Amino acid sequence: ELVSAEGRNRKAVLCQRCGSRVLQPGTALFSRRQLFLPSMRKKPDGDVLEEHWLVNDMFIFENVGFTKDVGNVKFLVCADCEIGPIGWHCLDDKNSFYVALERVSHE
Ligand SMILES: [Zn+2]
Repeated sequence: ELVSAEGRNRKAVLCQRCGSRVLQPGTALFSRRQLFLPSMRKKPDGDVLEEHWLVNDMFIFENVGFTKDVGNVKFLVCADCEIGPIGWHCLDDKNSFYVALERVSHE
């Protein structure tokens, strides 16, 4: 109901806390890569997730925030309410941004 025949997101991706629109439908690819994401918290413990929306560029995002670059890694957070991490990003791989399905909502 969420992944298309082409493997894209059939529905819009949004923040589960405030409803902020993170991604428009059909702009990301489903990915089963294992990534550890600290438990959801305010911007300033976790889970190894294996279901993500793979985004090619941060410009593709509708609304999204990034944490202070630490260890070549930046966590994605809701741009509006700032709760996260809803995603993950390794700076070495400029064109790979991941948004964990469990950490977001869909409409
Ligand atoms: Zn939010």
